[PDB]
Amino acid sequence: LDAFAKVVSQADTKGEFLSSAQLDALSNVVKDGSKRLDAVNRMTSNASTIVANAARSLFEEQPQLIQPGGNAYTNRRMAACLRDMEIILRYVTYATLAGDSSVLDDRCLNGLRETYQALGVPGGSVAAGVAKMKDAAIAIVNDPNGITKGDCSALVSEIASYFDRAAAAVA
Amino acid sequence: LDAFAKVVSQADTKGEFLSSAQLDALSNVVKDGSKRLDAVNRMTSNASTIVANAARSLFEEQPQLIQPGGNAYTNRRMAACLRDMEIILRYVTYATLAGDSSVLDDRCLNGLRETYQALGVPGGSVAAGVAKMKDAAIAIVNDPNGITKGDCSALVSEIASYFDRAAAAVA
Ligand SMILES: *[C@@H](C)[C@H]1/C(=C/c2[nH]c(/C=C3N=C(/C=C4\NC(=O)C(CC)=C4C)C(C)=C\3CCC(=O)O)c(CCC(=O)O)c2C)NC(=O)[C@@H]1C
Ligand SMILES: *[C@@H](C)[C@H]1/C(=C/c2[nH]c(/C=C3N=C(/C=C4\NC(=O)C(CC)=C4C)C(C)=C\3CCC(=O)O)c(CCC(=O)O)c2C)NC(=O)[C@@H]1C
Ligand SMILES: *[C@H](C)[C@H]1/C(=C/c2[nH]c(/C=C3N=C(/C=C4\NC(=O)C(CC)=C4C)C(C)=C\3CCC(=O)O)c(CCC(=O)O)c2C)NC(=O)[C@@H]1C
Ligand SMILES: *[C@H](C)[C@H]1/C(=C/c2[nH]c(/C=C3N=C(/C=C4\NC(=O)C(CC)=C4C)C(C)=C\3CCC(=O)O)c(CCC(=O)O)c2C)NC(=O)[C@@H]1C
Repeated sequence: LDAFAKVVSQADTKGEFLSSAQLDALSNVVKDGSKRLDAVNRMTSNASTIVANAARSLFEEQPQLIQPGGNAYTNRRMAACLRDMEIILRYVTYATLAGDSSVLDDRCLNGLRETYQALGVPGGSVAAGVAKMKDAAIAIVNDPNGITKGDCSALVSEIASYFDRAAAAVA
Repeated sequence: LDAFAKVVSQADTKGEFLSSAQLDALSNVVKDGSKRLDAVNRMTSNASTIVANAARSLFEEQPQLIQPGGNAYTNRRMAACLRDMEIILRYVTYATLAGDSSVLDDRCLNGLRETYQALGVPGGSVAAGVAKMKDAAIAIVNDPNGITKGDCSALVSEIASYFDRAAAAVA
């Protein structure tokens, strides 16, 4: 409704009906909103798979994490690791829904590096796990089956930026 | 983006991903936006037909308006009458696009009765012309050909309210 009211102001200033350009512009706002909801829906609905695929890739790459002495050794520690990735993924979907990183920053990333240091969690391995969630999430967002075909590339880039910001915040 | 950010706040307060209810709610916001744009597009694109159909119905019903002594007698007066209906229709599409009557009131309806009195234009006949534009506009908005089938009844009621407000403002 924000973009619609601004277009009214512009048309009224001209004293004209909406132009074809203004109608296509507003139509693209509605299309972008719908694509954004598909991305949030696909990431939300598949949240456990995104977490599991990333964790599997991280542990296979960094087996020390789940060998004796590792920070994610024993299932109890492993489970808390999966829970952390779920939390970060949750705030990435919030950012995707809102179109900005304000909640992701204020509620999740601000001070998170310092929580991990208080705990001895290796933030650089959290960053790798977040970057792997990114790739799993994007493969799910970009799957063309089950959805109206179209371009989601700008949205996928924006989603990648949220994952990269979260990873860089904890490294 | 306004409704999306509010949903984020609610989900974060719960500490959860978006629920299916919140996703359906936001999906209906995008659907309603698209339907609203169809209504504005259909009324804008057919503006001349909406004006002409209403004027034809008004003049046939009130022939004195275009007989000698009438306020819309001679084509010059007739043309200014059609131009007035076009203006009011324009601000009704602004209200439909914005979802409220704030611009329609402030820019079009406020003081319009007093302009017509300064001119001797019979406001009650303007009101009849506006009410006939309403019926022509709604028949165009509600036509099911050329568009995805669905319910537009709440939108059509809101559009009728804008036309009725404009008519009642000049009667
Ligand atoms: C990018 C992520 C992928 C993709 C997205 C895409 N979707 C559309 C169309 C729509 N998506 C929705 C969203 C919903 N409908 C519902 O019922 C719900 C709740 C379960 C949601 C979240 C809607 C309403 C539409 C419009 C109707 C439709 O189904 O088509 C498009 C087309 C947008 C456009 O017109 O340009 C796109 C691109 N499609 C891809 O190919 C990407 C993989
Ligand atoms: C009520 C007025 C009538 C009606 C509306 C209706 N439309 C949809 C679907 C869509 N309408 C649009 C709008 C545009 N697409 C463009 O390219 C442009 C610029 C020319 C505009 C303004 C869009 C993007 C959609 C979604 C994709 C599609 O074409 O379907 C619906 C379905 C909404 C829903 O999912 O519930 C409806 C109901 N349909 C009727 O039957 C009324 C007569
Ligand atoms: C997984 C990729 C890595 C991993 C994680 C890990 N975390 C813990 C414990 C905690 N994680 C948090 C994180 C948060 N709390 C919040 O409120 C938010 C945002 C809103 C975040 C991101 C916290 C507070 C804790 C401590 C309390 C709790 O566990 O609930 C562990 C257990 C630590 C231990 O020594 O047992 C682990 C293992 N560890 C790895 O090695 C992976 C790289
Ligand atoms: C048509 C249904 C009725 C009709 C109309 C009529 N109007 C005029 C002249 C004017 N109409 C306006 C109205 C507006 N100016 C604005 O800025 C706005 C909103 C932004 C409105 C609604 C104005 C200012 C005028 C005077 C200046 C001008 O004509 O541009 C006439 C001509 C009056 C005359 O005596 O020649 C007519 C006929 N008359 C009817 O009988 C219909 C019921």
